[PDB]
Amino acid sequence: MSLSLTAAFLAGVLSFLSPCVLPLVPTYLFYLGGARGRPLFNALFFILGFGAVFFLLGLPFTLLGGLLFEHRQTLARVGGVVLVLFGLYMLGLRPRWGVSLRYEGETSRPLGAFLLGATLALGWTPCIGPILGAILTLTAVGGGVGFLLAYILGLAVPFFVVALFADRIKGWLRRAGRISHYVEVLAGVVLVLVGVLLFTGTFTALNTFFLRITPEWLQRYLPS
Repeated sequence: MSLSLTAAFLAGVLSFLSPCVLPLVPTYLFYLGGARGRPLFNALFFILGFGAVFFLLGLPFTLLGGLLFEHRQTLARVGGVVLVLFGLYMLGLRPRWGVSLRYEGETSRPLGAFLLGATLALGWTPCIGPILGAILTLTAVGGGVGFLLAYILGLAVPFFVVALFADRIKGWLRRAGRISHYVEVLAGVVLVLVGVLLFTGTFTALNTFFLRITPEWLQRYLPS
């Protein structure tokens, strides 16, 4: 009689409107790498990959709850370093000011796709850290196998809808013009701004600013 999918559904929508996630960002880079052009296979692959990691890493989370009694805030610092490094590369600047010519590459297109995948796996979002950490305390006293599946399925729904709608939008992307290039760098700038404001902001008004992005029309739609 209880539907855990409801929570996962609302959570999925929150992640979509969350400036710390924004699936449209990685997708814009994935499509920028060319890849193959198969959203169904790309989604299924990401779903399986993410699910496998969430399960394999979810297992030790039972014993990892005992480590929470100590302190591992130093793990949040690593995320900031990665964000800074990514921001520097996003600026289009190279660390080695001595690039030669007549280099090799060939299949450099799938490299951006594979790298972006590993990026989302290694690049942990500190904004979702406390939120995920709160789930460990719940899985330590019980668990939530169906909950994990509901979370993945919840994100699968919008992904499938977007994948199908992207078919008609694909013809528009090439018809638009140079406008698609404006939003390309725009999202990147905001991403770096939020990332740097979170690292240097820490526990401040920045944590409360996340409530300014959350639509009040969704909060007023709660029966409880």
